[PDB]
Amino acid sequence: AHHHHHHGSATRREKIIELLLEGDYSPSELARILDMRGKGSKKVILEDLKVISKIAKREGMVLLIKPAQCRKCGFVFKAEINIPSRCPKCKSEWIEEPRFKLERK
Repeated sequence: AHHHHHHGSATRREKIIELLLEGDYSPSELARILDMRGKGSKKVILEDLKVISKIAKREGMVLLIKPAQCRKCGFVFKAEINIPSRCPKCKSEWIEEPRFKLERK
């Protein structure tokens, strides 16, 4: 009545490029749709984006990243990959996370 399925490192990356073509999801949201286990979803998915960005430009596809911002002062920061723990200009730890999308041309 019940069937067991095996999860690998090569298919799990193929699944990231499968949901992100129909909609837009944040690094923590790309952890909710799967198994979380313990801690380590933000830095693991962001290093997975560095491996996808090199293959995605070779397949003739463009990835659009939305600019990260400070929600307390209104100050707008340039679109980034790896995340800062503190702001270089102000002092606020209230930064909004960038959005990753795949577009076919």
